[PDB]
Amino acid sequence: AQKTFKVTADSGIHARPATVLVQTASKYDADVNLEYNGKTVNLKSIMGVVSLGIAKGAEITISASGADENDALNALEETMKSEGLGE
Repeated sequence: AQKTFKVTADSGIHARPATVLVQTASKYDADVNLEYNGKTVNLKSIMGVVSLGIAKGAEITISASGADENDALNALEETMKSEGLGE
């Protein structure tokens, strides 16, 4: 269970988008983590994503590993298409 998302947001993946994601994966008990700059941070880490400082024109690798790992990856996906944080 995992999917590569494209980062094309203007602000990037800072705290604002890190709070929208931590809320989605939060409902899922699966351990979904994002990948950026060779650093895998837990999707439930708003302060940990700030250290990455993602911006527009970048790539990220997500991977759900737990019980409903498949339900979590598609959950954050529809959230990225609702506002337009990545595809």
